[PDB]
Amino acid sequence: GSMDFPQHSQHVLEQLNQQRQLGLLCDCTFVVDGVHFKAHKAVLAACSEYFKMLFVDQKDVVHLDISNAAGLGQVLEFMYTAKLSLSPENVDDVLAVATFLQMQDIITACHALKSLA
Amino acid sequence: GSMDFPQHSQHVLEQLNQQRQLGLLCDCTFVVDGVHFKAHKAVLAACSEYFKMLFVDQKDVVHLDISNAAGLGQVLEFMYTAKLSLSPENVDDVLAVATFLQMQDIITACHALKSLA
Ligand SMILES: [Zn+2]
Ligand SMILES: [Zn+2]
Ligand SMILES: [Zn+2]
Ligand SMILES: [Zn+2]
Ligand SMILES: [Zn+2]
Ligand SMILES: [Zn+2]
Repeated sequence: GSMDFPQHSQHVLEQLNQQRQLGLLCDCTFVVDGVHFKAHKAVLAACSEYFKMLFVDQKDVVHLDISNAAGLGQVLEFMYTAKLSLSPENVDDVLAVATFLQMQDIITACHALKSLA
Repeated sequence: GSMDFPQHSQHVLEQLNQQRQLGLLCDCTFVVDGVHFKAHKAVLAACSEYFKMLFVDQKDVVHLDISNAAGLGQVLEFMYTAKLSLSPENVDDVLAVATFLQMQDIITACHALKSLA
């Protein structure tokens, strides 16, 4: 029937991050404050409806350059690590951009932390 | 600082499998008994050192067509879902091929079913 799905997905993700840090099989460039960072098209799409829509047919969606977004640097790291780097100064910014990106794990993570503070 | 959100792994692989279902951002074809199944190079590479190696330099990997390997029809589904159909009758074919593919998760599964004895 099945094996352990949370354990398996973890190993797969940890492997996709290792591929990234080595430029291995990366097929796009994710821009952050002007800076290029290699990434897997499939993974950005897996994380965000916005990126999904962008590779399928970009002409059809909102032309918003989020390259300079406050919190965006934290969002790319999360995608591949499932680790979020929040601080009292950056919670709102990360939340705002993840809400735009439609990334629910981060939305509820930030909401969770905000509720405690 | 850093907070772990491990459910996000399950989100990435679930969506990667959704992408495979709808024919999206797949860049390679996994062959079983001559049959073409669409997949992501990055997912296959993440799960198997054999596949990782095959997309890097196909010309200097052993010249063995494993399309007809007994148990290979078990592998692709597992990579995306962790779903696995082991049985007394098929454990060894799966193990044998899981070994060639360097897949520890599937090897461990096979050994566990074989322990019922
Ligand atoms: Zn696994
Ligand atoms: Zn640039
Ligand atoms: Zn269109
Ligand atoms: Zn600071
Ligand atoms: Zn997520
Ligand atoms: Zn063929």
